[PDB]
Amino acid sequence: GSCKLPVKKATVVYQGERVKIQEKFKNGMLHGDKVSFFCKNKEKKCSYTEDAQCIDGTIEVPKCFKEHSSLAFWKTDASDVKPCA
Repeated sequence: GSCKLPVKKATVVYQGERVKIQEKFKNGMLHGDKVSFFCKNKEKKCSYTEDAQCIDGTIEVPKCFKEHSSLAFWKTDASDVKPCA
């Protein structure tokens, strides 16, 4: 079974490449599909990835994920921050 987009906007890693999930999966994800979302470590100010997989028509987004806000122009999206070591 197939999953609907779990979020509105996010850059994720799909098969090694960064894509906008809303663009690359504009028509849903297929079973087995796997992406990595980006989350922030706000103490070390670096980003880390958390994988999420479409399993029987459901894809659970990691709890640390935060949706992009166009209004928050002073905030850096997790994907744009230096990666955690």
